[PDB]
Amino acid sequence: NTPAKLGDPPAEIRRRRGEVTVGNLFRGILPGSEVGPYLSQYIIVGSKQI
Amino acid sequence: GIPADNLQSRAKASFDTRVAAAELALNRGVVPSFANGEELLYRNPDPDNTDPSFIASFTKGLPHDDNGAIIDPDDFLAFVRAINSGDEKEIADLTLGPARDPETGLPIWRSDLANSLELEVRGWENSSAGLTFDLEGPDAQSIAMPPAPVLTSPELVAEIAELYLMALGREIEFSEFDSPKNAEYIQFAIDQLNGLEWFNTPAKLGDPPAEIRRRRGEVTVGNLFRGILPGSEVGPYLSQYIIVGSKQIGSATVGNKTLVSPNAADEFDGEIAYGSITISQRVRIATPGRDFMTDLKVFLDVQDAADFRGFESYEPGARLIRTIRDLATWVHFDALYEAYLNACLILLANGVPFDPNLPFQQEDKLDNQDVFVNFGSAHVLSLVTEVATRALKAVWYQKFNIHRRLRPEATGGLISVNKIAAQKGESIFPEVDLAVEELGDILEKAEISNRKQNIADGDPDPDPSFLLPMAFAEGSPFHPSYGSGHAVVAGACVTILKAFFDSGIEIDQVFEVDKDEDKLVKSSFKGTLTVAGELNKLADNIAIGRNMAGVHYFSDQFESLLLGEQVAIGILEEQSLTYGENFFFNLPKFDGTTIQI
Amino acid sequence: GIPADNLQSRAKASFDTRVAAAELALNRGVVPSFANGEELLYRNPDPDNTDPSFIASFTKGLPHDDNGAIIDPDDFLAFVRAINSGDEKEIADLTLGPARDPETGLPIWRSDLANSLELEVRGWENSSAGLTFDLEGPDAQSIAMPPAPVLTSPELVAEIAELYLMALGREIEFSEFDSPKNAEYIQFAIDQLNGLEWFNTPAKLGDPPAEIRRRRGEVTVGNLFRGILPGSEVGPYLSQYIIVGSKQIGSATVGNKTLVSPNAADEFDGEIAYGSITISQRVRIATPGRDFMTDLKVFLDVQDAADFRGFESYEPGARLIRTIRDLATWVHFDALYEAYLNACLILLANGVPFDPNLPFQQEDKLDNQDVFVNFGSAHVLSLVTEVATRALKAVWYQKFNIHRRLRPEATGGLISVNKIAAQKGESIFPEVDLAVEELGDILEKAEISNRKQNIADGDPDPDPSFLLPMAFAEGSPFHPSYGSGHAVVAGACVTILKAFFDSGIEIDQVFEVDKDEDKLVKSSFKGTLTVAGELNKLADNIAIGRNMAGVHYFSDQFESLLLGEQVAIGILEEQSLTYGENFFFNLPKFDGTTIQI
Amino acid sequence: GIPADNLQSRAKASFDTRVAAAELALNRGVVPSFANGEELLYRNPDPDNTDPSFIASFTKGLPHDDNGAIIDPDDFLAFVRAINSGDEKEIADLTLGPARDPETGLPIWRSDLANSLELEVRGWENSSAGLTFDLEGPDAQSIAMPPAPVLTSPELVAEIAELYLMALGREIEFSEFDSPKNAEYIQFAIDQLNGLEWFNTPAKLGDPPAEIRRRRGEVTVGNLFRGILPGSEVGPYLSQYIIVGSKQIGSATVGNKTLVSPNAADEFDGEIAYGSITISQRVRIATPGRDFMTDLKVFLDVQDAADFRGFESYEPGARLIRTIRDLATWVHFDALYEAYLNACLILLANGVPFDPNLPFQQEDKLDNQDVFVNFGSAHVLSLVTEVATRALKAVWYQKFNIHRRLRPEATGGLISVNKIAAQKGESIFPEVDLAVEELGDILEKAEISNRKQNIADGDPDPDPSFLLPMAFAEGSPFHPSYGSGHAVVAGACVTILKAFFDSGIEIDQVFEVDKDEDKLVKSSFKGTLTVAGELNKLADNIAIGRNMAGVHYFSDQFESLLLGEQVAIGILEEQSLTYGENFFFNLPKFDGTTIQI
Amino acid sequence: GIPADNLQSRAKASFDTRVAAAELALNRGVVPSFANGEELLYRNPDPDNTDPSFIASFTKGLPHDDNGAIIDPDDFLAFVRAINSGDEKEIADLTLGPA
Ligand SMILES: [Ca+2]
Ligand SMILES: [Ca+2]
Ligand SMILES: [Ca+2]
Ligand code: NA
Ligand code: NA
Ligand code: NA
Ligand code: NA
Ligand code: NA
Ligand code: NA
Ligand code: NA
Ligand code: NA
Repeated sequence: NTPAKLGDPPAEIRRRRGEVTVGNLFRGILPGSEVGPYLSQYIIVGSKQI
Repeated sequence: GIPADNLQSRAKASFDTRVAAAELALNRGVVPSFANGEELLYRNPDPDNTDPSFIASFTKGLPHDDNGAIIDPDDFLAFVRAINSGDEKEIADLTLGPARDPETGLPIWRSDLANSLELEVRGWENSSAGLTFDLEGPDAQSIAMPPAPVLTSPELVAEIAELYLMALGREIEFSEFDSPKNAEYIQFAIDQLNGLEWFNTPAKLGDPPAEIRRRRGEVTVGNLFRGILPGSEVGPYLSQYIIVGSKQIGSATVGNKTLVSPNAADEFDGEIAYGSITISQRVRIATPGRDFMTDLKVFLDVQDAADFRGFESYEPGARLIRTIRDLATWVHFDALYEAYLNACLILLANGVPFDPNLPFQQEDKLDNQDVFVNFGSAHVLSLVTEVATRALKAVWYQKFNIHRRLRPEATGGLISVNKIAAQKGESIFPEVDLAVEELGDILEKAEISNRKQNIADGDPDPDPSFLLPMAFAEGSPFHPSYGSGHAVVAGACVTILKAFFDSGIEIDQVFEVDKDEDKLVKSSFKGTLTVAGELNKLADNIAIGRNMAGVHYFSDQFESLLLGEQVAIGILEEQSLTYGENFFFNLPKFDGTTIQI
Repeated sequence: GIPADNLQSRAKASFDTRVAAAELALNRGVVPSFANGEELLYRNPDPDNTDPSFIASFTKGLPHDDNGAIIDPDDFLAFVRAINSGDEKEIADLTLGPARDPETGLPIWRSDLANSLELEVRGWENSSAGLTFDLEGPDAQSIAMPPAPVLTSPELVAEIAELYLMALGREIEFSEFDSPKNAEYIQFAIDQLNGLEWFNTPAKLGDPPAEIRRRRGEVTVGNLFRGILPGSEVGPYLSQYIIVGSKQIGSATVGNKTLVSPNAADEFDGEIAYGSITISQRVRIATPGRDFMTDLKVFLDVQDAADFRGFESYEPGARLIRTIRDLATWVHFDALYEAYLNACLILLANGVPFDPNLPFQQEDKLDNQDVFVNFGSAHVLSLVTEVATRALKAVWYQKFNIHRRLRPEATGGLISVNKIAAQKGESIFPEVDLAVEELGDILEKAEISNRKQNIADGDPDPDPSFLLPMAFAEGSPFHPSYGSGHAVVAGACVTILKAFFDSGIEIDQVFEVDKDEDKLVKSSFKGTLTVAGELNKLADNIAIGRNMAGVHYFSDQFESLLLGEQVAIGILEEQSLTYGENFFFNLPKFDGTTIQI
Repeated sequence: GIPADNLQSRAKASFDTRVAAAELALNRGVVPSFANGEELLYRNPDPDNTDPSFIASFTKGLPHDDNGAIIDPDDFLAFVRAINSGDEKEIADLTLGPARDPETGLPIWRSDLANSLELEVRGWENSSAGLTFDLEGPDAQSIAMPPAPVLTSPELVAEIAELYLMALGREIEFSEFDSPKNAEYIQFAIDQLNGLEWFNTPAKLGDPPAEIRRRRGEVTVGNLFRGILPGSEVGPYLSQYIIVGSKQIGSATVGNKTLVSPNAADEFDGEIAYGSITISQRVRIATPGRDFMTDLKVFLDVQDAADFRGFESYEPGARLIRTIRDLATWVHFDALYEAYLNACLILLANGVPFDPNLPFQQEDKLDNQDVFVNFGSAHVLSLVTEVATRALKAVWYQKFNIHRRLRPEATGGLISVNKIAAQKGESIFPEVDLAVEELGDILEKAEISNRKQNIADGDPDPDPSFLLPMAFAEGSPFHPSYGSGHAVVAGACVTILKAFFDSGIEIDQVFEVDKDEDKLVKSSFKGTLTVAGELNKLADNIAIGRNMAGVHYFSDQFESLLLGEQVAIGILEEQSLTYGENFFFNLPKFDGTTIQI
Repeated sequence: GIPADNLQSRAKASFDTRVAAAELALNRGVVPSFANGEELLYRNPDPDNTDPSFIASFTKGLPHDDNGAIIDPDDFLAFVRAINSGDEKEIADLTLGPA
């Protein structure tokens, strides 16, 4: 609920998280993780078949 | 075949070990040092003139005019050449001091005092030590201190304000910082500093990272005149290690029996057991209220190399450090690593355990091995002292070869000359206009204090003087302000001690100096202090002691502490190749993180 | 084209400098160390046995039989393997101390005293520090000490005789060596030693050159219990630097004016100015007449690792070193380089000039240069202390990896057991038959002294004991006799100070401790002492102090002094590559010649 | 001094370790690769022509005439130049495919089918990967495969005979090799092969050692279409690891308690526990009886780069490998190391112990150490997969840069064209006269089979065709026959698994696929199989699967298995320098001996 | 003459490639790793005790008291030594599990 402050370790600044929402609850912060469904397509979909 | 390594002769293994340490040091790479830009920024104000004035550079020793500016820019440019060359003849060819009398050969001073003493000049102290190599640790020139604050900066205005407040506060007793008798002055100091941008406004995104790290916020009685190393701002001002004695010979546990020294009480009266003899923590007592270089002519003489060393008066006897001035006296003459060797002696006498990540630290029934030469008392005693000269070489490079920052006395001189001229509608040293504009209340107190000093010194009707009063008759040493020899050595030595000892050990009883007598009293502090915290505080005490004497600014000290820590870390890393045992030093660093070496 | 050299980056120049120093050290070459042949010479006397006895080797800590011989030769052979390996597990696997009680886990001692204290064992002190490399100076293993005297030799009989005479003389005051009240004992000591071949017959052509150099002649009151370094045998027994204080803060010459410290008299009352605080030369006072390990059961327990450290009692207060015992106490607990750092602090406070072959030592009006980091106070303060651990590594290699000589207490134990058995017509430890045969008069005095001690310690009717009385409850440190940590550090540190200071400077006023009070008196000595002479004497004082405590022999100390001098010389040589200036250290060596480095 | 080695920085130790591995690889030396001599032996039959024909070289993709000989020898010579250069422009400049239509830009094919699909060309697959270096393992070019069999050799006649019998046997179920309904065909195959000199006559003294090692003897039902690695010829045709599932999550022993997965039966129905999900052993079902490239025009189009990839049809669903064709389908699309990763996952799920010569494999109460990153599951999972691409580079060098052997389809094409011409009294491709002469009975069955295929494909009255029917619409990959990507990877990967696991562990229950249903049944085999044997069998299964598809000959596969084993061994050897622990891999090699690495 | 490079044997080119990759990795330099300072910060709360508690360190496997703090600090200190050594005997000598 409070942002990092100038002078904090750069590693903390990069990984600090802000307001929790249903859309980000229990998610990671890599780019792409916070958009669309929680689970990656690659852990639920199958593939084109022979 | 089974992969293997091979033995070689001992002599080749020793050679290869030393080369591998040199290679480790080389492989760290090097970084440049950047100065703040002032040296060629400020120009001679004379219209017909194309020279820098060098007014923000250390020029102590070169001949100055009546305003404190050097007379001939070539004198400083030659000094810079000699600094980078180190050649003895080139050094001997410099101009040092003012014109001399043909008949006596003596310097002709401005002040009746210097002329009556027939003072000679003193010279620069190892102006090229920054060129010296070392067999161990980071090379002097491989590391850097960041640019010093500029004269026009909020940071410098804040620093010089602080130094005047320390000077005018020299008779304040540490144990009485928060006492009613000092409330008016202490609150004036707090309020004045809180009225300055550096302290009342935060750094902004984009400011230099070094500024962000060292910038200070709201001034309080709890942080007034303190450092910022972790531990310094908790509990009493003075480190335990600069006022307490130690356990004494005869106090021991022998199996199930406790023996008590017949001299046990000496521990609580400032006696460190020093082998079978003692060190007393009691400091010599400089004459209270007597400051120096409060007269412009005497000040200029000192700027022109007049050797006032040894001119102070003292009271009989000695006492545990009592006033701000006493900490200034402590750091006037201390022998290199003295504070930290003394802390080390206390830790050893009191049986504080070594870092438990070193070998052989278990009870001997388990490891069959006690420690002495390596990982024991003799080891730390050598290592804490040996780092000092390596740290000095590095800070000397920053002092003379890179930054050449003017000492606080010289800044005070610019402020005084500026203010005096402004009162007559003339602009001299506009570079310090902001400090003059913002520090009026402090400068008025300085003026009154200086007039009293100048009357004491035998001047029936002194000219107005806003000079920064010096605790020492000669003012600063004969070397530049940035960084500090004291502070770099503090940083290196306390790094060693924190690494070598179990520096998470908590202090059992906390003491302060008594308000009424020359003795120790139990502190009313009700938290926990650690060895590491108190070692940091000790470094801050010796470093700020220089500030309280009038000879360094806050930034000199803190940046020098960081430089010294780097030197000691690098020595430990290189030495790690020399041992067969499986171990490391755990070092809690000044930044709050730990490195395992 | 004109021949030239070329510049390279600072980082490469630093690397190349460190490599060049390593190459200089490598190019010195190395020498082997030779032991005296005893380790496999002496055999277990039991007829059905093919083991060495190791009786002349240091075996403190390994379990001994009722005669003081180790029980199991494998315990010593494993200890030797561990010394050469350094491996922590292998060290932890050794046998230390006697059988332990199944219920309590505690060692079962022979003596009621050790059992009543429930003493635990103490372990070897860095038994493999001789394997450690160093970033500077000669590698620990590159240099040598010559073979130690053998038990059957005239030299050893002389050494052990001297140590018993020192032990029985512990209450004699240095100031009263020539006083009528001491004439009987002093003349007995002199006559006894003069009755021994070592002192009354010269070396012969063909004898080892090391024996020739260290052999002593006629014993006199003027040389009794002294060392042989040049300077030690002239003037008072104790070096000025271990009894006098220094010039104090406030005494100074400022131009044409002389200021006098309000504390000036502290100089003559044993206070060294230590920066702005002080060191007291006054030593803690061990209980007069109380010696240790005079009972065989307690002695054997100590031989079996019983940790008696800290068991001594003291009188209240402190005094300038007064008796032989006081010098023993001084060296019981001194901190590494303490004596020499203290001498350095005296020389600095008193303004003794540095070696005039260093740069920048002229008046600054001539050279424009004062000294601090290099060639000044900070330089010597680090250099004097840093050499200590390098000297210790070298002597540790000789102690553990090469010679493993038994400590004097162990020799006294052989003598006592031998004599007691001989009185009952049995031969035990015939190796010390010559000492027993020649030292009858001294051993009779020891017997009487030991009976009194043993009665005082609570045994109403003690068995006869001819043990060498120890000044310390634990006797020697937990490391071998040859050489000495104290003496190697003395040799290295005083080498530094002699080189760094102008050590031809003559002493102005010579003091001694007063016969009647705890104060200094002007000596009646009429000749001239020099700084170098008094630094040598200081080294000999610390070194012989160990002998007077019962823990080293003459040869251990003298050969260790020479080893330390080599270490310090080598460090100076290697460091000489790091400086740009044109200079050298002039060093007057212990052999009377001078080396310029 | 005591001989020693020395430490250096970790970064230098890492560098030196990598260099030492490179030096170990360099110190193995290199061996040349010799081709069989055919490339310049066979000549264009045109009298006025001085060119080689390249008929026994891989020329798939270059334009061929109506007999399957390349039209322009320069096209192959340029392709060889491009193979040795690797330059992308030079590759792009080659001729690929036949003349193209001006208006559409499309290749003009011979067959109505290829034209109706408007097929484009496909290109060579990394024709210069044999130039690629690798950070680990033997360089691609440092090792060799021996010369391939020549078209005129007994070995080749035997190989091609076998491939036609496999093609015509594609619908036979493994479980039914010995069944009455298959007796006529199975006995025909056995008798035909036993009628060939390669199998019915032994090698003779003086023959190449590589021929002696790989030569096969009497064909039996028990060895028909099997490999010769040790273990392949015992028990059921298919390795356990390509039909059985594994222990499932939920089955476990916790102390004295046994837990049973609720899905435990999945183990015996072809489900491998793959982490917490599953792999099914059931393979997709290519349309039974449908083969490809049985028409000369379609065959030539494929020889001219027509991209038929993806043209096959399948039945719905999946089944445990049932027929010869199913094993061909399995190897049509398998992902690199898939078979061996799957075997590894079975071994891990089933708890098969690691090689007991690795560290830490004891119960943790004894060694305090479990395994994962090194010497455990993660280690083998990376190592088994990483060897694949290193093995591929080496076999690609043999494929393209050294041997360029024609794929079996091309040999079948020479045989068909020869036989058709001979029936009209013309001699074409006399190089394959011996195969034509000796394989009449097999070729007659192929003719009948091909007519049926060609009718099914829509040609009501097809020309006679003796082409080798392909399991895959596109026939071989776009790279030469000798060696095999599948087989070299099999050799490398199973070498890793045999070394990493305790591959002497015996298989408890042996399964086969049921004759009547899509399920596993207990085998009636009596005898013992081991993990190593079944891993060898798995390698032989994947390798022969390519033969059964029509795309490799026996010699390609066996010689590739040996090459891959060398690659994996070399990687293990070089990696052995990276670990501190004391251990080795025990590897049972394909030749029956064991190497400890 | 025209500037050129030169060929060498394949085996030397392979060696030189692998050395060049090692040199590339070496030339990246290295950085230290800093821990958070807790390991020697937190102390055993017992008044007569000068040991760290190691309560914020991973000590799974070492014997713990009824509160979850390790019983003997030497067990964690030995574990740390074994971690830095890798020697199998030293690892086997640790204390693992309860009495
Ligand atoms: Ca221990
Ligand atoms: Ca000078
Ligand atoms: Ca295990
Ligand atoms: Na301690
Ligand atoms: Na710590
Ligand atoms: Na505590
Ligand atoms: Na014997
Ligand atoms: Na001093
Ligand atoms: Na001298
Ligand atoms: Na699995
Ligand atoms: Na195996």
